[PDB]
Amino acid sequence: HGAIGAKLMEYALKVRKVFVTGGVDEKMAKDVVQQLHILASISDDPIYMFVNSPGGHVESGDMIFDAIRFITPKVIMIGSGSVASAGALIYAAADKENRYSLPNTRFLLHQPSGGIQGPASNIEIYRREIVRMKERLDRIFAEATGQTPEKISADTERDFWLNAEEAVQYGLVNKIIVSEREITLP
Amino acid sequence: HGAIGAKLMEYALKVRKVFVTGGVDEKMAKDVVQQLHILASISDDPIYMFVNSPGGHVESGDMIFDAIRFITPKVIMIGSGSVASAGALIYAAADKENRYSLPNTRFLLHQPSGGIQGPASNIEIYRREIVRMKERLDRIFAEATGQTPEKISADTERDFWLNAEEAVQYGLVNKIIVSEREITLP
Amino acid sequence: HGAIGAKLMEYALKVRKVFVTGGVDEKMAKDVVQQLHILASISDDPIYMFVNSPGGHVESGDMIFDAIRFITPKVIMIGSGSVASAGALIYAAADKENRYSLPNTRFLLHQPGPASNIEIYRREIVRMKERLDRIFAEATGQTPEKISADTERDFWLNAEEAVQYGLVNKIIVSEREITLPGQ
Amino acid sequence: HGAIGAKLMEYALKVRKVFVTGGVDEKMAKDVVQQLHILASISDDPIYMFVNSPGGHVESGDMIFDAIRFITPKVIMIGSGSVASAGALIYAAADKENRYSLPNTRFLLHQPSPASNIEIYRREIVRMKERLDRIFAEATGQTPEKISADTERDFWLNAEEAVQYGLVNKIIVSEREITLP
Amino acid sequence: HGAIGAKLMEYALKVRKVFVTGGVDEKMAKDVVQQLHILASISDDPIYMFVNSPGGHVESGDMIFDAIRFITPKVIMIGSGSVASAGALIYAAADKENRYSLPNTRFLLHQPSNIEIYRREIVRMKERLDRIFAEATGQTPEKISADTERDFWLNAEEAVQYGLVNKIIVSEREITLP
Amino acid sequence: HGAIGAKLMEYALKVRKVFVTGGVDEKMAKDVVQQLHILASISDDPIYMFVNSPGGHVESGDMIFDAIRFITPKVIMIGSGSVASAGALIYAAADKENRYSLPNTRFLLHQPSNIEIYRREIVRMKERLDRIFAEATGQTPEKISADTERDFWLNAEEAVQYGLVNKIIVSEREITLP
Amino acid sequence: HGAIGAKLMEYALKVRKVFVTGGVDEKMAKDVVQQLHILASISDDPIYMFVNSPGGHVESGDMIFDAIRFITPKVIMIGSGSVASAGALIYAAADKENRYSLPNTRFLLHQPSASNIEIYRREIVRMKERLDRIFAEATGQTPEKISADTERDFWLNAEEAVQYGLVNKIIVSEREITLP
Repeated sequence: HGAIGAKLMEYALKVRKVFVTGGVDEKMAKDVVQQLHILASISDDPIYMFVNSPGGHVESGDMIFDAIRFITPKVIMIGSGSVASAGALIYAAADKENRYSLPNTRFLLHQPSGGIQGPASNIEIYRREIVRMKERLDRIFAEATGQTPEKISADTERDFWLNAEEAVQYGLVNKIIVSEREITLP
Repeated sequence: HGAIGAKLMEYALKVRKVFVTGGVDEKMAKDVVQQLHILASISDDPIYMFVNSPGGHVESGDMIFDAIRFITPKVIMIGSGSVASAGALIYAAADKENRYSLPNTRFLLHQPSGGIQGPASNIEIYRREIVRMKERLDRIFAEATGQTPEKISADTERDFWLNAEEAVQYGLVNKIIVSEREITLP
Repeated sequence: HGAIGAKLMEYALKVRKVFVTGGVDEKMAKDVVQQLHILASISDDPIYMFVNSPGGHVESGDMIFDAIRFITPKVIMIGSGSVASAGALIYAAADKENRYSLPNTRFLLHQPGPASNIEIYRREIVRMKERLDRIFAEATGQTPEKISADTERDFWLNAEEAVQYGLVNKIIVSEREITLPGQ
Repeated sequence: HGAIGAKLMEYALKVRKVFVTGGVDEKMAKDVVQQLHILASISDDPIYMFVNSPGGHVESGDMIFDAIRFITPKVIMIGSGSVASAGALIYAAADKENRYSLPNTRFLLHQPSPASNIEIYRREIVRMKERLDRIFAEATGQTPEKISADTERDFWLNAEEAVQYGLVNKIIVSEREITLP
Repeated sequence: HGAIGAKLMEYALKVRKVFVTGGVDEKMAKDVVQQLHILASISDDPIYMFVNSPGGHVESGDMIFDAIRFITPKVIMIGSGSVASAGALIYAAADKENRYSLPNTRFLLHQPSNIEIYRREIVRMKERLDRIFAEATGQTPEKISADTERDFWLNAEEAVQYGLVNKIIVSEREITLP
Repeated sequence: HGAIGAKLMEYALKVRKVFVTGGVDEKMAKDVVQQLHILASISDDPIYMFVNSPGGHVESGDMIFDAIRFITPKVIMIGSGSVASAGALIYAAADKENRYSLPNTRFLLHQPSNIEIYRREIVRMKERLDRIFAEATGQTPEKISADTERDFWLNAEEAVQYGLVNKIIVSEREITLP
Repeated sequence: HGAIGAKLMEYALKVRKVFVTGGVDEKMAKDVVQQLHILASISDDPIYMFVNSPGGHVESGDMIFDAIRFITPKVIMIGSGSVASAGALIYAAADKENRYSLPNTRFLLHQPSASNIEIYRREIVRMKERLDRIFAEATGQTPEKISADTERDFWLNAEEAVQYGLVNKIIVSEREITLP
């Protein structure tokens, strides 16, 4: 399937569309980041990103988030199906006015804390990274939604899901759409 | 066999034909969704979709359904053989006037819902998704056929099959054809 | 060997030749159906299909059958070696005047959980057998009842018997012996 | 090695040369049959086939034989090394005047070979031997009975004996010695 | 996925971007060294190198370091995620004015890991690395050596204060070409 | 490595160069035979063949030998490293005037139903090889047969005296086209 | 990963650069020798070879050495990091005036090494004597001086390698290369 995927990749790049489908792992993040940088070098025109993901590696979500924020082109974010954990972090990288959702999309902002591994010598090092990461994520979603970090931290549990209309009221989604014609470019 | 599939993919894309054959899985959905978006960026001309599928993952059929609805080009839907479950969901995405069938095609609207897997903490969440999905599927097929959601729900059990003529009377199929010359484009 | 097959695929498409060789499975059906539709989008010119198959999945044969009938180009059907079961179903999709065979080709027609679900599965097999009886009746001019009586065992035909039965129109050894529809 | 074989295939097609090397199996037959048909659709010009094979599956040799006979271009047959069993069946598909051999080539015409369907297997074995005898009879100018009497497991022909037998037209050492029809 | 990786690498080269992602191994050194030399043969225009690496083989980092220093184009270094060990050696090859980091990047310096001769070779490599990082940061070799005895982690702001990172950025628009 | 080898093969064909490296097996024989026939269809110009092989299957070498003799272009034979067994048979297909060697090359002439008939075929093959090398070197078949009973190694200068190698060279400029 | 290497080789061929990076093995030698012959067929223009190798296969270095000597284009040799064993033999194939080194480069010129043992012995002697003469000719030292140094592992830094005759010039920029 590599040959088919490579061919679809090439065509998707030519039409400035990026797909984040399924679990976010290092292989996807590596491909998505390069795609974004390639597209940004080709033109400043918008890039369309389609997200339908149940979660994945947070460092992989972080890489995509950082690349979206880094490049000059605006990323038009279309969420569908489930947008959970690493997928929701990715979704939040786009500017508010460019965040769309289909009517049936469900959003989960909680990020799994992950597992520790390594020497016990450096447990203090592990502690501060846990605190730092939670505080970073709270600020990201607070800034993305207009909520306070405390509200984000309080609201964000393992089972706090938002449907598309709830995500609009919460500040995560700008507009619910069913057709690409309903997108308004900046 | 990747090289053959990639070459046939390239040619099929150039003639705006998409094939949904066999079980609808995540791998099929990723490819089909990208094909549809690629074709829509190239032009607004119609896309031909050929469906012959005994079922599959409802979430994968749902992704293709959403993409058909999202893009601007009209999808010309030709059903052959068996059009069941996830394949019938895909079939129903096209506008009524663009839904064709071969004489021997059999349609099953029932969607199997089994296969739930995950933490026990998410037991309540799984309950509501089952209810929400059944209600969405009833309304999708009601809008596609002109039946009420209650009539769809009453009728569409595991053993409720429609032949091509019954599917036309039911509102699912617009025209039974044996030749591509019998298609009338919108 | 994928790269070699892919390049031979590309050249065969350019000369409008499709090869159905070996067991008919879902993988072949996916490829042959795509090839037929690609060729039909390119032009209405005839398509040459070479069939040498010992059998396979009937539903996969059905997909190829339906595609042959659906597209506008006429499919010129050349049978070699064995034309059996799913392969004979594919062969029967072409118009009679376009059904050729080599002299040595042999043709074979043959019938394709709990106690409740086997009963429903039975009714599906009966449905499939009766549809196949009618397809071959229409292709040969025999009655469905005759097809059904002959096909409850392994009914093998040599090329000359296949001509007499109505399945094969003309026995040939050279492509020069093909007459395209309308000359 | 797929990429190498595919690039050489493309070049070989452009110069109308087909190679039948090693054991004749289903994969070789599929490739060779397609090449022959592609070349025939491109032009009626001759096709050069180089055969060096110890044998293989007869259905595969038969497929190549049938394709050689079916297409319009004449196949120029150059045999080297060992041309045995399925390989000899392929070689015999070309017209006599187009069958060449290198000096060291050895030819073997002998072809090797559910309880319910035992009667069917028997009849196919008889049917196949009879087709092979007549194929080689026509190709050589011998009678089918003479082919049948002579061809056994250890009946090898050298190039000079194969010329005398009617199998080979001319022994050559250079491609310049080929005469096209 | 080789076909996908090959296609993206090619498009990235055409826009003069090099990705150093994941573990630094011999295969990466082979590829990155070639990419750098290919880009240098095409023009003297800057090259953008994106580094996110949790570590790897120091000798392979060294090959990339030497190539960065040798070619004529300036390498613009953008660190993100982790810039550790061999990856930090690669990062330090760029001129200070061209070393950028995202705010969340963390940096790790650490000493590399008959018997006497191998010792003398390890010491030589440790001494070479101390001086490389001393010259890159403005710290003394003794400070580099003392800090790197064990795993010395720096966040982006600490890395700026240390001399490893010149400027913290979130946008490519905050890069200035030299 | 298929993609790299396929790339290098393509460029080598465009310059009429064929590389015979490593074990001589059926796959290599098929490729080399096709390459030679492709080059012969394109033009009658010379073909350069580079042989460095530790051995392999004699029938696979025999196919390459036959093709070299059959095609119209002259094959210019350059031996290096090891030219052994199947590789030596290939080497011997070229005309004497076109057999070159590097100074360090070593050459090895290695000999290959019923048990009786399998014997007679091996004897048939051995005798054919004796005559091939006899004609290529100017030695008698009996001398060849006796020398190849064991593992008969020759250095490049011994190979010249033996008649297998015509000229020892270090530069391609020392090649004279016939 | 074959595709990545294949694409980079294509680009490297166009800019006449050949890489000997990492361990010298047989698969590397096969590719480099062919590349050199392809580049030689394209033009007589110089070829740049970048050598940064800690060692490798004894016979594979010779293949590259022989090909460098065989082709007509002059090979511009740039040694970096460690140039040891097979890498040093390859390095020595270039003309003296075309042998460059980075300031930190280290060079090691010493090469590591059933019935008839006598044949095995004489080839070990043959190889050591072959190598002594190659490095003697490449540096201007005597074979006996070379032979004395190659008893164990005798390392040279860039400045030591220049005085020894192995390296012509230490450079830091490609602009410092002077074509012949």
